[PDB]
Amino acid sequence: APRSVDWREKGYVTPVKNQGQCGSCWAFSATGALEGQMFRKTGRLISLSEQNLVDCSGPQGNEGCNGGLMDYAFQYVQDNGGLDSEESYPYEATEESCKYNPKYSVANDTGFVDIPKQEKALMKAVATVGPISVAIDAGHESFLFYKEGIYFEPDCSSEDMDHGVLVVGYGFESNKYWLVKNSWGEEWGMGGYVKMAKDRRNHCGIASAASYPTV
Ligand SMILES: CSCC(NC(=O)Cc1ccc(-c2ccccc2)cc1)C(=O)NC(CCCNC(=N)N)C(=O)N[C@@H](Cc1ccccc1)C(=O)NCCc1ccccc1
Repeated sequence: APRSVDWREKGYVTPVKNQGQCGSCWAFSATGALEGQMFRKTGRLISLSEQNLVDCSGPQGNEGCNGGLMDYAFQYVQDNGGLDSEESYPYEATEESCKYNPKYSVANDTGFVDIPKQEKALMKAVATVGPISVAIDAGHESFLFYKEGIYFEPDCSSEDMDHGVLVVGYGFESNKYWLVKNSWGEEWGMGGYVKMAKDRRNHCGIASAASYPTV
């Protein structure tokens, strides 16, 4: 159980992406976690398609630009046997017709693992699996305008998370934080990342809906 962890240092994370004005955060959180597992498997990091998730994962329960869950995304990837790369199926920040094409699938999983709802549990998955999809309460103006530092919202709900994101590690400043990759672009926060209060009673419920695909 290491002191600090940062999967960006090992080539597991793709650059920061932008969901644009579309409620497809679940999809970016999903591709993020998937991108990291495939890497741990094949050794190759390849950006995955969120538009692929937004357009065809309705059967599993997702609502495209109107909402979804990372697990419905892993499930879709499981029932569909594959997922098209980002290049092949570019992102358009809007719901289009399903255009999946097996010829371009570059990833796949065989389920997912819902992590026990405890921060200590999240810490081990992060330390021993890689980037983890999680959901936090980001419905506060302070989060939207987070610039840098360790984010702490004494108004954050640990039960009503509304934003899916990617935990890429954790550490502490010379005070413990979770390293989180957001999908609002690199202009947001610290190059698109945020350091969130760690071991502070599941702040914003970050450890309450953690999960990752099994490839
Ligand atoms: C504060 S940002 C929240 C959010 N995002 C958005 O609503 C949209 C949004 C998109 C881009 C920017 C943006 C800002 C600056 C620069 C560039 C872009 C801002 C907001 C969202 O709620 N997304 C949804 C759909 C809307 C739900 N209800 C509501 N707003 N009142 C979403 O699906 N969130 C997931 C998160 C989550 C994932 C996994 C576990 C727990 C929670 C969710 O709530 N999922 C559960 C609900 C659902 C399930 C199936 C179909 C539809 C909805």
